[PDB]
Amino acid sequence: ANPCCSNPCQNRGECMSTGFDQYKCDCTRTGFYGENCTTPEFLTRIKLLLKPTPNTVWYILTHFKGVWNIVNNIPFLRSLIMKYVLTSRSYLIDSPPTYNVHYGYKSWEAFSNLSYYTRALPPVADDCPTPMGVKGNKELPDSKEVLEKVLLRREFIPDPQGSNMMFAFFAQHFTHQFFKTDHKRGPGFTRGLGHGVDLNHIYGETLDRQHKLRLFKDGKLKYQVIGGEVYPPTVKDTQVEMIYPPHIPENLQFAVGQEVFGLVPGLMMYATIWLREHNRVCDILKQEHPEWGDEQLFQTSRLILIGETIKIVIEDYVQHLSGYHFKLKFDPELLFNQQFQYQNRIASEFNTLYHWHPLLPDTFNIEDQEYSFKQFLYNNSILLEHGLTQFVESFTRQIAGRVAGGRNVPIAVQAVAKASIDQSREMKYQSLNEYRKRFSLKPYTSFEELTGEKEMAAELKALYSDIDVMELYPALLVEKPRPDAIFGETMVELGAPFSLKGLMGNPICSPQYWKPSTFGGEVGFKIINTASIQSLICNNVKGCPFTSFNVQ
Amino acid sequence: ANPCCSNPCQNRGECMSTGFDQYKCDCTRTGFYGENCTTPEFLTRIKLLLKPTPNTVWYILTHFKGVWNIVNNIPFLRSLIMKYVLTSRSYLIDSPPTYNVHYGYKSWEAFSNLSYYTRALPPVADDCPTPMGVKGNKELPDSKEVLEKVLLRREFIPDPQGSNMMFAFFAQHFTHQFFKTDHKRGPGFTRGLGHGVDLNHIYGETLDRQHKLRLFKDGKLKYQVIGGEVYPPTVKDTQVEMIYPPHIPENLQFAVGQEVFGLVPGLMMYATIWLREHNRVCDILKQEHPEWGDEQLFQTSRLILIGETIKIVIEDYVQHLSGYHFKLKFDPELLFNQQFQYQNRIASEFNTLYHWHPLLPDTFNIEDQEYSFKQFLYNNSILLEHGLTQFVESFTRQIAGRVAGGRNVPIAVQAVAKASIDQSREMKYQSLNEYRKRFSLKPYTSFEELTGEKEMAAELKALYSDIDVMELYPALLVEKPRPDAIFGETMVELGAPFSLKGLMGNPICSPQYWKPSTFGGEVGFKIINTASIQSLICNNVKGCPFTSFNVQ
Ligand SMILES: *[C@@H]1O[C@H](CO)[C@@H](O[C@@H]2O[C@H](CO)[C@@H](O)[C@H](O)[C@H]2NC(C)=O)[C@H](O)[C@H]1NC(C)=O
Ligand SMILES: *[C@@H]1O[C@H](CO)[C@@H](O[C@@H]2O[C@H](CO)[C@@H](O)[C@H](O)[C@H]2NC(C)=O)[C@H](O)[C@H]1NC(C)=O
Ligand SMILES: CCCCCCCCO[C@@H]1O[C@H](CO)[C@@H](O)[C@H](O)[C@H]1O
Ligand SMILES: CCCCCCCCO[C@@H]1O[C@H](CO)[C@@H](O)[C@H](O)[C@H]1O
Ligand SMILES: CCCCCCCCO[C@@H]1O[C@H](CO)[C@@H](O)[C@H](O)[C@H]1O
Ligand SMILES: *[C@@H]1O[C@H](CO)[C@@H](O)[C@H](O)[C@H]1NC(C)=O
Ligand SMILES: *[C@@H]1O[C@H](CO)[C@@H](O)[C@H](O)[C@H]1NC(C)=O
Ligand SMILES: *[C@@H]1O[C@H](CO)[C@@H](O)[C@H](O)[C@H]1NC(C)=O
Ligand SMILES: *[C@@H]1O[C@H](CO)[C@@H](O)[C@H](O)[C@H]1NC(C)=O
Repeated sequence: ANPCCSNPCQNRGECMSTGFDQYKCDCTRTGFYGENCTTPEFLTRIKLLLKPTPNTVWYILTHFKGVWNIVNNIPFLRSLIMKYVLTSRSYLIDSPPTYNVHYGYKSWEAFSNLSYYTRALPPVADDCPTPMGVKGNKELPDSKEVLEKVLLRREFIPDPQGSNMMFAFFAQHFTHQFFKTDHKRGPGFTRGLGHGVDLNHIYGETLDRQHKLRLFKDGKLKYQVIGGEVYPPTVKDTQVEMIYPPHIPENLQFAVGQEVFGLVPGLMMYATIWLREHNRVCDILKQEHPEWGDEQLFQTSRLILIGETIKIVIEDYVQHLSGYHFKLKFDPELLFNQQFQYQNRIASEFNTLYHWHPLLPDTFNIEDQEYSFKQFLYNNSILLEHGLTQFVESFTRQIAGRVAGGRNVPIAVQAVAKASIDQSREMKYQSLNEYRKRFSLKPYTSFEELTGEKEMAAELKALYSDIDVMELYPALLVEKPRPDAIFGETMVELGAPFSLKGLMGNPICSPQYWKPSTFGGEVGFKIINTASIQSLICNNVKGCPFTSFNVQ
Repeated sequence: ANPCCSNPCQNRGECMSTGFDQYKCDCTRTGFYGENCTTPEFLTRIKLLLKPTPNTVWYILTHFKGVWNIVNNIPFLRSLIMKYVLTSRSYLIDSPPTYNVHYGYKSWEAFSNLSYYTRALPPVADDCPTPMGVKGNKELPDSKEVLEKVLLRREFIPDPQGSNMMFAFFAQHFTHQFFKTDHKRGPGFTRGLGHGVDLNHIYGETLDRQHKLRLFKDGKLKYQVIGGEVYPPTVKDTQVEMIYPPHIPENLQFAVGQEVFGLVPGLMMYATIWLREHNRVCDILKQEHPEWGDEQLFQTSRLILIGETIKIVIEDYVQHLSGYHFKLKFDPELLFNQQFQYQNRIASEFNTLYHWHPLLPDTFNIEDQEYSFKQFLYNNSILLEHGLTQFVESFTRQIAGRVAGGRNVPIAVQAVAKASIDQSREMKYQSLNEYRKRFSLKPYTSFEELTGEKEMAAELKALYSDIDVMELYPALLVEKPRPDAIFGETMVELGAPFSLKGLMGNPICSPQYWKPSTFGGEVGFKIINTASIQSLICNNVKGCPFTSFNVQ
């Protein structure tokens, strides 16, 4: 019934009903006008014929290694490039946020209520004839069918970019501070009221949880010593709630910021690393400031670790999966003369695209042993023995799965992968081609153009019938990968704007915060600005083992 | 004890202890360097010699009624001027926010915890030898003494700027939506988690309260008809929490968004007027959108009313107290090519300076009658007896009291005045001159320069002893007023930045929100862009009585 169900407004113009069967497009500040915001203005037609495709820009970024070697060694040139990639990725994101799962129009409820994941595209209205608006059948194809035919793993397909388990667990650990779905309320709801990098997965979301985790001495986090090694404290000791099956012994019920980090030893490994890092920074800050009390030591350390995180995420993590020869750089100052909002709201689609299930291996290989999922889940005794030591060394060695390309979702987590599809439909996501348009990408004209092959393309065409009906999440895992890349075009071009917004939108990146006294002076500032995944491990893991997000 | 107790860093530089008896100033981006950030750079002294005193600018704005008459009638010129007053006032505010009552250093707790008022200047550390840091005696002068000698009203001093009771009650009504002090936690905390103009004083702070105030038909708020007039619903009907003395009859316990608006008929006057305006906009939207449902009518009306409020506050309210001949303008588009953060955190000092108790008259004059405080408080039967039209007419006529100039706080609210002083101290406010320096004002060299006279100055000198120990709140009420103005220099130069940040920081002012379709189309958009306190009253008060913020 809703006349806006067909999504008739193009180029990010907004649709509004004006009658029971009539609509209007608001073309304000789109660069276009006309009934559907499709006829371009003069300056717009100039930009459109000058803006290179994302695949072209990707090509330039991933080739000419010698040229980028010169550029990377020229500070003013490097900063200039990093500035551009920052600003253009940012303008793609609505900030302050607009829609959520219950509001396909701007409202104060949608803006103010921090319990919602925001939304990059409004939901399809409930009174639309089809799930995607007006196209397709009354029901989307059977999600079991999609899952089994084009997503499930026959045999392991390794990432050609060489991502390892250090990367995969880092991705899970890091993003689980802002992907905290409130399952009581629904998939479109979050428990992460910070909506970004606040390290609540280390420090707890609430003050009460934080204080239970605190030592209240020298700014430090509580911990225990097992075999001369430092590990998180137990549930019995701190009384903080953790999720654990009942058969788990008390001495292994480790207590950390995120309640669910006890379920994967890979998570607990990073939880331990960061706990050691915080207490390390406390020691440094106490050395510099003997006059400081516990509270200032703790807070400043936390601000420093927030900095380290953002540093490591941009210059190691995002650097690795980008495949760029250009050396990405964390430098807040690059935005000081730019128009930029120091705020973020985490989008539901950013949650959805991050369901990187095919990253997981068939078995978790730690030195001699090869563990199954059942052996690996809720099992921290694995962590203890092999250690922080062998865990880093082993996870650095083991290859991870390719995400795009199709048919690489491990069978164990098929329930989780089906859930991703079903919840996307529950939240009334628009089609793949809609999101591609929302992010300045050309819509696919066939399933073959999407997959880059024929077998899976034919399978999808039988299921969905029309390419404009194809859903975002399955397309992300079945999309044609870039040449020897882990990802297709859609994943990168959606993920990068969301990610950099989250990273740079942090208050510590704002001019009033980005100065040495915020971090206890030059020494604390230095810890931020020289952070790396390697130094993170080196300072806190015994023996300083080598590490990387890629297989050696 | 603390080496930063004497506030050694000048020009917004940040002090940090580097030992038990050593400090360091972070002079980053201040334009100054050196130990205390006092020796300027080249561009600094240029600007310093080019930037005129606030009194110079105030003089130019409040003179040449004939020249401004031309400027105002030239759209591009007015826009250009308004842009300048907007950008410059805004840059004075820290955004994202920094300190609060418990944190004299940047911390994630201070940033993320919305229950705090923020603070333009950090508190004086608890271990400092004197209340203001280093200067003065161990004890501030007796607040009762300060109160009775330079604050209490002898005889009513009328505002020479002509502010009426429509102004005073609007000021109390409008600001109580973001000055919602949570006295259970302390004076440094707030219940207004939206930290701005969200109209929670009409719609309720929480969702369940909003729903109790809602009719769930045509987007409208619940109401009742008494005589033949529309009034807010009862507590009995809506079951919402209001604050009433136990002797107030059930048919007079009106239910509104703000729980305390039932205690002052002037507040209930505005609550009624805005309730009518919401339901009126619902009728307009429903006419334009017969296809819309209750929820979208409510949300869109709330967005429009948020717009009307900001429009009126800038072009009528702030316009009136500025005294400017230049016609201020509400136009979000002015900031679209400017660096500006669409966010805001209510500052404690903004709350403090906004306690304009001397605005209150000796009696409340409504047509025939003249009511004392005891008769006026809690007495909505007065509002029913006289009606909205008589209220508006009477309050438009009645002059309000002068705020600066000293000795004009009525004896009834002397308890409130003392709490202002007392709570500023509890919250460890820095001295008046520290706040003047914070806001680019020259520090007062003597009590005589502060007051502009001799008697009060002498009393103040015997009480505080040193001018650099003078407190902010009494200084504001005692400060020498501008010629025929309601305020002195400090009130205006502190108040304008906080105010315009709150007004323009609102998300509806952002380019993503500021378009017709946000407000249900061109018709809804016109309601915002043509709003005035006059039109508000004319549309919603029987007979369309004349109104203004100044005595006719
Ligand atoms: C944000 O919105 C959600 C969804 O409307 C609110 O959660 C509802 O709260 C009411 C209480 O008034 C309950 O009756 C509902 O069952 C809740 N629904 C869900 C899905 O949880 C939530 O209260 C809102 N948050 C704020 C701060 O207003
Ligand atoms: C914001 O800060 C206040 C002040 O610390 C927090 O309130 C305290 O909460 C603890 C429990 O965690 C109580 O024991 C204290 O009595 C509270 N103090 C006051 C003054 O209320 C509050 O929890 C914080 N809010 C959030 C959302 O973190
Ligand atoms: C040419 C090498 C430096 C260019 C760095 C560009 C970084 C990514 O830039 C992206 O390009 C996309 C395609 O044009 C656009 O869709 C995005 O808006 C933009 O963020
Ligand atoms: C000259 C008429 C146009 C100028 C309008 C300026 C409106 C108020 O301008 C203010 O002036 C103050 C005094 O310098 C400064 O402290 C503030 O930064 C600035 O906003
Ligand atoms: C109605 C006035 C009540 C408050 C005044 C009580 C405190 C007395 O205070 C005195 O008041 C004198 C008369 O104004 C002044 O001349 C003195 O400067 C002042 O100290
Ligand atoms: C606008 O879009 C609608 C739906 O996509 C279509 O029916 C209509 O013809 C379009 N109008 C123009 C002028 O392109
Ligand atoms: C947990 O790991 C240990 C190895 O340390 C293994 O022996 C044990 O069987 C595992 N637990 C489960 C339930 O599989
Ligand atoms: C810096 O400030 C402190 C305290 O205000 C003062 O004692 C000191 O002399 C100042 N030093 C300089 C170089 O101005
Ligand atoms: C309230 O005002 C009415 C006038 O309408 C008056 O009759 C009544 O006495 C007042 N009540 C109090 C408690 O002053």
